[PDB]
Amino acid sequence: NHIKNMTPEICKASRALVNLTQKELALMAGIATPTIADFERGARKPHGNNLRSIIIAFENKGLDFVEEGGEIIGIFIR
Amino acid sequence: HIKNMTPEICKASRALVNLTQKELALMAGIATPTIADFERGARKPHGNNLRSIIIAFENKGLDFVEEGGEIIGIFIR
Repeated sequence: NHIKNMTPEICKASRALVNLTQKELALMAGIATPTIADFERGARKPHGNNLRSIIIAFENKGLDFVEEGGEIIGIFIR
Repeated sequence: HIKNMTPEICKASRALVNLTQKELALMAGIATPTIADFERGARKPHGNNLRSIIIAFENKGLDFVEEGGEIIGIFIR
């Protein structure tokens, strides 16, 4: 897709909008829980399939991200 | 035009701008227990409290999109 990055702030905000724990996001996205924890503290940046899976998990929970130049600039709640 | 903010939008908005509850409360001119109780879903902010919370977020660079009096979106500046 067209999103190239997701900041810790956007990850954390997106979980709060749809009442997701880290463990449930990890399970939906098929990623280890501590890796999710690393993305949220900025210890690693999500890229590739990890980034695509986290985006899809949030969209499946009814979020829609607004992208500009590869960066998320907005979140709509559907 | 915003008539309600959900606890989820308040928590999400603090995450977007790295504010603690105490910090949001200081910006909104409200006591921290009021913010904490709002985020627990125990009370719904109304009136001047709701307005002060929205303004504190806008001052931190969020823009809200409103429909039917509800927030349906948040933009980061």
